[PDB]
Amino acid sequence: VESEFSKVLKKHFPGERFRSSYMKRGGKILAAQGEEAVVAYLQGKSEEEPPNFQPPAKCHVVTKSRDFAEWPIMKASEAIQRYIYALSTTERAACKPGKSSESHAAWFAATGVSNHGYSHVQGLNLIFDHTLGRYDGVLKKVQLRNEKARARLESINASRADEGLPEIKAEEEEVATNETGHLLQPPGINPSFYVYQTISPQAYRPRDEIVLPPEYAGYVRDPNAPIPLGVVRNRCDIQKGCPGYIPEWQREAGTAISPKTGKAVTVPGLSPKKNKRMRRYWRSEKEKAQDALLVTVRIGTDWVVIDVRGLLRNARWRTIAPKDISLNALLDLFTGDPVIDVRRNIVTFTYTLDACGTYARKWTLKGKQTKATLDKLTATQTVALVAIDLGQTNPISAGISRVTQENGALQCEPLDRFTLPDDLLKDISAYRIAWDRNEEELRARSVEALPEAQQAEVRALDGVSKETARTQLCADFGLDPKRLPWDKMSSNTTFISEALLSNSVSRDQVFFTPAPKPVEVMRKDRTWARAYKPRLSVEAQKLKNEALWALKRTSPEYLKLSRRKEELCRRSINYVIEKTRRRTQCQIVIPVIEDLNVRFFHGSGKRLPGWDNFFTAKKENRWFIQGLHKAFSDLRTHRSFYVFEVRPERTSIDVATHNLTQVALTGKT
RNA sequence: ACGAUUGCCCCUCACGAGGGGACAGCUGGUAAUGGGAUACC
DNA sequence: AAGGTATCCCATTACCAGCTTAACTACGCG
DNA sequence: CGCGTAGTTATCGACCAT
Repeated sequence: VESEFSKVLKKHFPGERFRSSYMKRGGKILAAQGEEAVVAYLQGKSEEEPPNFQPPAKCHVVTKSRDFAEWPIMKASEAIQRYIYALSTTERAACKPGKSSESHAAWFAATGVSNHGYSHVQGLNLIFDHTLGRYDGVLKKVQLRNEKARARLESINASRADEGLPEIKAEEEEVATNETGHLLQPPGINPSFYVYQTISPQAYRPRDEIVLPPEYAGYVRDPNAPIPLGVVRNRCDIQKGCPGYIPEWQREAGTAISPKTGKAVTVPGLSPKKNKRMRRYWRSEKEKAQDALLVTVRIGTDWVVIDVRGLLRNARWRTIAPKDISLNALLDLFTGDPVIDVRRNIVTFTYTLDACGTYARKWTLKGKQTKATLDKLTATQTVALVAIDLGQTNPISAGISRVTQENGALQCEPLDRFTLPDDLLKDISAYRIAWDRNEEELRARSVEALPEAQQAEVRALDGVSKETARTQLCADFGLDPKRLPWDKMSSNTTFISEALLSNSVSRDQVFFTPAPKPVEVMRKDRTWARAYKPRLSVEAQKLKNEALWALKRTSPEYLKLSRRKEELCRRSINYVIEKTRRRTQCQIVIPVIEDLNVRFFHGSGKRLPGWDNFFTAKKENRWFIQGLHKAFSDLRTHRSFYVFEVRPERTSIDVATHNLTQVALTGKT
């Protein structure tokens, strides 16, 4: 529904889009102080690109009064949500809870859902808007998909009409309702405590109802004082007893030998960095407790205390926090509406647009939108153009250019081609070894969860598995083991079959008729090993794999490795960005990446060819293509980078990056 | 002789600590992928 | 260019919806 | 009268290619 405010803005300010905060204030002035007084407010202050992004900052809950589920707001939110998601379409259209306290109570009575003693107009409006938003979102997404399919079919049908054969007439709308009007696959509830203004965090001051764990025994912190810096400036002055004492042998860089055991160990020494994070060490967990930044969030008779060291660290890293700063100043760097994660006890603050605001491009530019963007950015200054090509032998290959502009054209100086260093390649290898080791550790620890009898049964069979299959196969079909090469066995080789046919007993057991997913193919050696491995008893297998399932479900390791790979994918695009930026010596560097559809660029596991490695598990060899494609597409929004997804049409004319650049400088494929 | 308190990831360690790294994150509904076990032709 | 399929189990992602306030004013009460 | 708690009320503008 069109708004009156849009009219005055569109009528006076055609192309001067303003950020959300100015929009809110400007509407209030218009509604109160007449139509003419918003123009005087919005004439002075405008932005070319309004910061529409707030980075997140995460802290840790210290203690609560009772579990979040008990809290009335969490129960009221749960009761409201699961009632609205089970409505039909017609009931939802005629279900208006107003934004006032009076309409809230009218709603809770006309529908019969209860609020368990909690009514804050601001809090309820958040739950109501989010729930109505999710309900319409699960309907919007389907409708958008129907529109997109129709548009795509229609547009291709123009070419089909133009010179095509008789064309597809139509296709069927995909609905997102049930036959009775209800919502099929409706969204699930969200357990997010969306904090608001009347509840916003504020510096802890001691009230008797709030009682803290025994470590925070005396907590005093003047919220308006400047929180001191922890470390002394050169940490080699701390003496023996006090915590955080850097021993002598670790100050100087070099290599030396330990007293207990003799190994040559490189020590880099104290880091010669100017933005190095400082790590602090306390004598006990009580001294650590007295050095926290505690803030409270109170909503009623039940509170929650949060530790804000997380926001300080996240603020000192972006350098948006002076070296002396108070707790209240720290809190004013962020919005007063955190998002508590109740099932993980993590609170997510965000920065105010003033503290750290950037533009976030909604989409990566493609097709015919690169040349026109390059026409604009190059009118004034020169912009570097790093072209990235992903693969599996070489994770990234990069070619840096500097696309300058001559009158009515775009030049492209080729500047430098490089690949990511051996350090990042070692980390990719070490991540794949860690994954294999974890999998082997899990396997070896599922074995220990069996009783001693089945435990021995599995241990023995796994120990002799390959020998048993080899000897059983040779004896059954008479093949001599020495005559047949074993180590040169691959996934599709046919060495067993040729030895069989050289013996020529029959062709029945070997050739087979693959059911189409009529050609006849001799069954391969991987198939022979599988069909001849000694299977383990059905009861022992059920126990063993159930133990493995249990260990896997409650394993902290998979989160470690997924985070490890993600941070290694981002680390490998930051080197790329920093290298192009220090070489091209230009403010603006925009990566140009292939428009690869990542769904088919997943890798696979690999086993070294051989008979011994038919019965082992596949070493993990998945490709980082998906990781790095997302990391560049995330570079678009986090740091307002331009990104170019550009199809690499093949040509003769190092070749892969040139062609990405060549389809960038011109929209045509 | 200088520099950011918790947390998270990696590595070293004389267990005193040191070096490097990510920092847009939550939900939700679906869909794919990788791996593993088994059964059959 | 991995013979396919079918039951299960674990893990991770991708794609796409929803999200991630605050200025001003109004009472109740010590 | 000041301080703690809580109600009113403001806006959201979004691409290529099949």
